[PDB]
Amino acid sequence: MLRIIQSPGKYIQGANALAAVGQYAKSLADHYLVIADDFVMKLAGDTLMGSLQQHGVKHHAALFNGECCHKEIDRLGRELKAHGCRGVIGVGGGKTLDTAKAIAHYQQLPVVLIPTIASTDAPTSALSVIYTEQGEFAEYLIYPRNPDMVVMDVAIIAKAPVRLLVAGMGDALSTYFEAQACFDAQATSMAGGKSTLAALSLARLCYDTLLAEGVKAKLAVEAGVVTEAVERIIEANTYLSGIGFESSGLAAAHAIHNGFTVLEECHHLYHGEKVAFGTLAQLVLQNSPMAQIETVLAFCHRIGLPITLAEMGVSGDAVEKIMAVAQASCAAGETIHNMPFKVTPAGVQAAILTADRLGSAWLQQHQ
Amino acid sequence: MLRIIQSPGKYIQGANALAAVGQYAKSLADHYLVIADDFVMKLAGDTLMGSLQQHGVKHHAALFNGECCHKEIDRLGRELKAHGCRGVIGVGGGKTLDTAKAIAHYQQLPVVLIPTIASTDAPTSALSVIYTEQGEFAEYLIYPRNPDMVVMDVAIIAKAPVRLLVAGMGDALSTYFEAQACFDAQATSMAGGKSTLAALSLARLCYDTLLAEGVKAKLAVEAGVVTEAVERIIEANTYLSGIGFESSGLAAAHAIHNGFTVLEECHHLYHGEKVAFGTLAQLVLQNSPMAQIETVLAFCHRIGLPITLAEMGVSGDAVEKIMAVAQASCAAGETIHNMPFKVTPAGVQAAILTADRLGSAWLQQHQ
Amino acid sequence: MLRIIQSPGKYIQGANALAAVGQYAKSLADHYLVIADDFVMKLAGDTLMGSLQQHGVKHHAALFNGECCHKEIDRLGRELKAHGCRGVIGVGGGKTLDTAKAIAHYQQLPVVLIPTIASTDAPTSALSVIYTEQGEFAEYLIYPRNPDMVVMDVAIIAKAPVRLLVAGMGDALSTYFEAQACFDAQATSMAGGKSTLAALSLARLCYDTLLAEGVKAKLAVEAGVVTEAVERIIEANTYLSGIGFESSGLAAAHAIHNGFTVLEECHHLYHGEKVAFGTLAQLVLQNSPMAQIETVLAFCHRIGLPITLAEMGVSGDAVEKIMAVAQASCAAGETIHNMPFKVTPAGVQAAILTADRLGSAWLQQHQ
Amino acid sequence: MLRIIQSPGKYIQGANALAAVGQYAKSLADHYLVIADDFVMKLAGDTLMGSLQQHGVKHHAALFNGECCHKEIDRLGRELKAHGCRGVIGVGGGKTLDTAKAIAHYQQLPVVLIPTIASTDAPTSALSVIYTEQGEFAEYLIYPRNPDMVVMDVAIIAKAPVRLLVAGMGDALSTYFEAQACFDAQATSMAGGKSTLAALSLARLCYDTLLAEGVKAKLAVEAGVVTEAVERIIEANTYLSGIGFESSGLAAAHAIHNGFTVLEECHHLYHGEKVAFGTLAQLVLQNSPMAQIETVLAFCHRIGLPITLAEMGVSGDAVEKIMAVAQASCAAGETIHNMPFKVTPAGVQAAILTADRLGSAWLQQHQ
Ligand code: NA
Ligand code: NA
Ligand code: NA
Ligand code: NA
Ligand SMILES: [Zn+2]
Ligand SMILES: [Zn+2]
Ligand SMILES: [Zn+2]
Ligand SMILES: [Zn+2]
Ligand SMILES: [Zn+2]
Ligand SMILES: [Zn+2]
Ligand SMILES: [Zn+2]
Ligand SMILES: [Zn+2]
Repeated sequence: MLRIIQSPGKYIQGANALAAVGQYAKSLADHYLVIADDFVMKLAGDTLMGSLQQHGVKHHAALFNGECCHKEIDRLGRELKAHGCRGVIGVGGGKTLDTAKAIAHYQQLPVVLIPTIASTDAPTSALSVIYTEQGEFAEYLIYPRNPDMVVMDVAIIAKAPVRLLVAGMGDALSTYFEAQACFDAQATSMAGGKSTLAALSLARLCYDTLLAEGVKAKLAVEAGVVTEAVERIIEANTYLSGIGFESSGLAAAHAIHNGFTVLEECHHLYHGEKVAFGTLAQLVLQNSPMAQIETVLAFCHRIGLPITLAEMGVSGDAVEKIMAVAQASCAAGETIHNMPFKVTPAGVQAAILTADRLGSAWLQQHQ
Repeated sequence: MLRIIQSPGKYIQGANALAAVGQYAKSLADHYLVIADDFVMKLAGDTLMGSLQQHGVKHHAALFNGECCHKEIDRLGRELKAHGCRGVIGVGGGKTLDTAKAIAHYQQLPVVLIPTIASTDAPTSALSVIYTEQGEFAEYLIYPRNPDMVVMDVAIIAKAPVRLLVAGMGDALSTYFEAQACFDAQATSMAGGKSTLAALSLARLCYDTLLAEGVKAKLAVEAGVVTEAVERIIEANTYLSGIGFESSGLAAAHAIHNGFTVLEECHHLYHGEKVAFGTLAQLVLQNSPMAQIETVLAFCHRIGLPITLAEMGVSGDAVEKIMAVAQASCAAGETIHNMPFKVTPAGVQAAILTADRLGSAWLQQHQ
Repeated sequence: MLRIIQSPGKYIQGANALAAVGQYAKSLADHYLVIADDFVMKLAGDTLMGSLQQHGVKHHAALFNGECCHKEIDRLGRELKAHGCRGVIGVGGGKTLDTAKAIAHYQQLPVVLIPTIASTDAPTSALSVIYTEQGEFAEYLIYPRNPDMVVMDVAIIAKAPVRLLVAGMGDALSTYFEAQACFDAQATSMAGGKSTLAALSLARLCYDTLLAEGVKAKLAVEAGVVTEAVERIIEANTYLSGIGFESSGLAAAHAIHNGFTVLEECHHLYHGEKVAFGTLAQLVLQNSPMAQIETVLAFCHRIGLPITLAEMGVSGDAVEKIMAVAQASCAAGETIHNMPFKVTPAGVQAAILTADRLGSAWLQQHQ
Repeated sequence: MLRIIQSPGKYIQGANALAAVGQYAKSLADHYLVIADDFVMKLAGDTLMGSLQQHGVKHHAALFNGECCHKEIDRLGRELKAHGCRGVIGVGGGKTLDTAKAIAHYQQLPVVLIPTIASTDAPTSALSVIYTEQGEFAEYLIYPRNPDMVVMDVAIIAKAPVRLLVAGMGDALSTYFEAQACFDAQATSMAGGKSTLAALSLARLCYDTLLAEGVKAKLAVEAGVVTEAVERIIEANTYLSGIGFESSGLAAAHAIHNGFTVLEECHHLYHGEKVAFGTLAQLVLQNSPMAQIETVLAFCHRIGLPITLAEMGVSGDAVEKIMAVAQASCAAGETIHNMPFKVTPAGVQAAILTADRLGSAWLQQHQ
């Protein structure tokens, strides 16, 4: 009944954006804790601190210990309080960013996120995904506000391994299908209402950008460079997908992703790789026409995303393992109930096992 | 001049429908003879009797001796009379179902049919096909009413061998072409009049569902599971095709099927396999454009239906054998005279021999 | 411990041999019952009776009623006794030939067999295979002597459908592998002893002739003509294979063939088609090297013999059905115990299921 | 200067061996601690305890907590002492087996290992591989004696996912090349001397069995069954490879495997998958001829082992990451110095980067 859209205050993207972070950060605060692991500090630290200094922004670097846990969060909280910082900057990968969101939340301060990879649509969202230590989906943890600012330095991203860009396209790939399923069901998004037209359209624009630009961008990043295609994909993997999923909705593909986290065989594939397959399984679950399945199979195969259980490490008589995936995907509270029809574990198992068969037949025709 | 459509009273389909048969059967009678062979009783007996018991429906199981013959029919009639049953349930394959229709006819009682395979469109019809003992088409035997109720448990069907689903798609495949040929000829259907718009449209919907869903359903059933595609094909093979053929019309493809029953080389292929080829031959007989022939050849090849005489077991100098097929297909009273043009044995022989050549050339291009 | 080889007295082959049958038949008797069904009498009757008349051989035609049953046998016995015939001629297919062997056995008279097809290696042997009426292997029935004379008219055979020649090559294909397995096991043949060197060498010569001549012969028979390649294959399918199997030995392939007779899905494929697949399964059972499996797969695929369960009509979850095949193939008294190692139902099931997989992978590479 | 070969006392293999474990275990002790995790107890527990009971062998089950750590080892030690057990049985995967070896070592008792998968050649060896918690190779830990007995139930193994059999073939694949390199260098094995002729020949027999039987076995295990090919591969992955590597020698491939453990991108691939690629890199390092590289590439591609960095999860500008792999592979004490020539990090980096290119070119020709 209410339609709600939420968003980070400002999203900034472009080549060498890191060198301009000080103008934008200054507008929120004149003193920041900078959370980054050591690899990221060596990569990005001199440019960032340089930018901050140049705009009269004070900064204390803090070494992040790799994991997003209450201990590290409480620790970084105390450190912040002791130097008197009035803002948090997170720089690097997902665990660094999720940690910076939490620090800023508990200290009630503004946060600037600087992803150094574009492999998931997490950065813009008022969200963190908690797993167990064994790698098994635990909970969506939801903040009451979005990050203030998200800064995407495309030059940095295009030097990161192409596999991480592909995984982000895999995560982005589900956005349209989950958003349109929710929209059809009149389901409530994580923003707390029905989807706006805006959030659905951004989600569709995500899918359409991936199809137009995904191969061109992959080729550029394999060469280590930024073209306009790369700029478009980075927007698609980050802003379009991030607003689409948070303000428009999650459904079967992410629930199926969560369900796959109960199998050890997958546990090291990247989130977006698994979500791509979960999207395929969603297509079978909702009975998408063959032309649309073909389009998705050709896209995933062309950029290197998995289209069979074997490419996810799963072989043999996986009947029981996929029934376990299916039960977990259908747990109370999971997003798969946002589909515009009733879903059961047996239906999910069917969709998975069948998607595997579709992708295996597609591989045999090679194209 | 009159348009007539007839139908079973109720058609019910879905996963685990067998477990709900008691509510629906109760509405017609509170006491049933259950006709099933031993394999089917072992497969389905506990679920069915369980359902019946749970709704206060009384039941006597009777072991079916495999064949639909007057002896078995008269026998099962006497047995029914002796326990006082007020309804018949047929469960299993075609011969079991055809037997239950006859028992219910002679005893004038309501009948519930529970097909455990979806390999022909017989179940809904007021009809049985009589062969000789040598396997040669004898007659259409026509009842004055349709079965009261037809129950399709999709979970059971999806565990049956994929070859039986394919054969049902083969039988369903002819439905549109025969119905539209009859419609064009203003021919009289087995329902006794000209076709309604309804029966023709269901027949077209049959063809269109096969093209959209046939491969997807085949893949799911190869995995042993039910998806929405499987639900659609089962409806297509059963209800759409059954109403289409009975109330819209048969024409060349089924007459050609009947004609093939004079050759020993074919006699063990499934009905729908032969009907698929008979459909191809119908396309040549009525001079369908090449694009439509291509579509059908690609469909049959993609799901595993025969497109040449050699795939039907026929080789060598089959000139004389196909002339025998052609004479038999053109016998007085056969459905091939429902074509909107004059058909002769020589024309039928021509269409068969030519269809074989089309399918052999298609195989050489592989696609 | 004893080595024994047995043989028909004389085997005669060549184009238009039917027209010379009188010289050879005269040497055994001057008066024959001629057993042939009506189709065969119309095809071959005038040439045969012509030949017999021309050499002063008396003859009474008797119409064979299609089946090899004690009734028909006892009947034809009485008829023979009443005209005073001193010899039997069988002309046509396997059931006609098996009937003539029995008539000659019970009446203790000489028999001339004239096969009009070369689709099995039965004709030369002191044997008949009894099935049930449901098509299920019953028993080997063994006579105490071989037919006196076997006459192969190659012109007649080359006008018969190519599929029957292929099926005979399929039956012949097993001969070497079964003979060499028996030889290795020191197993006793149906001739009652260990194999001679002669019977084993004929069996090997069978395999080697099929590989050299099989495609060339198939091409000629597709054109309806006799070349030297066709003459060689007919000898291979008839004399080489017949002596090889009777005097050298049967083993897994024929036991597996027998086991497949418990499935309805196969029951109409020709004997040699099934035996070809049973040969493949034997290769897996005895762990033949991949190069030898490849050779056989390429031969069967090149001439049109089945290399998968699906080409034998078997699909879906055939785990239980193949366990039934395997149990039946291992029954007490079956030939599979002639293998040079211990065989169990589980091993046979394994070999079958694995052979199917080999042949399916071969089909995917097309070659 | 001394040649030394060591071995488990007895290696036993075959279908349903688990049901015969009691006769063999009884010969070493009449009372065992049985170490198995819960999944394995549910799978194998009733058969094993059944066998033990039937031969008068006493047994206390102990639940293994998944990890091979001193804590779990010391714990299981105390438990053993308290019930008075005179032997240890390990049943399941590598961590369970490595734990049972340690328990038996510290308690100085006999040990029976029952692997339920054939994915590495660890079981027969007097060895455990210690990693860090971050998954990074730590040390070879060496016991002074081999396990007393190793029991391979082939029926159990053939029901395990095919991917685990493939990974064991990947581990086995390196055995010949590392053994022959050591032999050539006159390097000292983990058994403490120069290689015997016996250990080298078993290693070669390993390679030759993989090439003859690997595809056939893979096909059988995909069907869930045991053929002779599967029996041969299980021997190859377990006994042949285990003696080959321990008593003949490790060299570049396993050192390169260890070096890859410093990258997160690989950390979840199975040991044998990584070792297969490390074998390829060894081929380039020692300049194997192209025909031998082709043979290995075709084998790995045909069974599903990785032949490029991308199939190991590594993409982009991996120059620095592969230099890190190369440094770690060349650490003091690593097995790569067993090569018959001087190896440097730069040479290893070269071999890796070049192997990737070979495998990528091979993929482009598809074959
Ligand atoms: Na998404
Ligand atoms: Na129809
Ligand atoms: Na034979
Ligand atoms: Na090894
Ligand atoms: Zn500060
Ligand atoms: Zn995601
Ligand atoms: Zn009753
Ligand atoms: Zn039909
Ligand atoms: Zn006579
Ligand atoms: Zn035979
Ligand atoms: Zn104890
Ligand atoms: Zn290893």
